[PDB]
Amino acid sequence: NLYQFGRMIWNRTGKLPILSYGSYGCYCGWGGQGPPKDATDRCCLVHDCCYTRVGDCSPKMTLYSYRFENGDIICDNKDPCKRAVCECDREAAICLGENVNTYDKKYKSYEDCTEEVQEC
Ligand SMILES: [Ca+2]
Repeated sequence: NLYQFGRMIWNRTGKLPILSYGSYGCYCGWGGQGPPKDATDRCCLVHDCCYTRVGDCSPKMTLYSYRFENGDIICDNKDPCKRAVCECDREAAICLGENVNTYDKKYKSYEDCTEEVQEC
């Protein structure tokens, strides 16, 4: 579910999940189109594409099992659905943490999201 994803993002980036990424770039908020404004934004793109492939399961509500192991986030689910959903949030969380350095709050105020549907 979104709460767990939120926890992850906070652990990796150290920022309040929704008020720093809730409306960032063209893909972090809800929906999404146009070119990624930046690395962080690109992270949110990939996550979106990740969610589409995970149709069967309910990406935003699916409760999965995840644990920390020496700092690392590990998805330990036997259910292919809950596991896949977990990996989608894990990946995103780590991608946002590796680009927190180029995070610019100006991307939640200024956005140029064209009509082109990106590559998944
Ligand atoms: Ca989105």
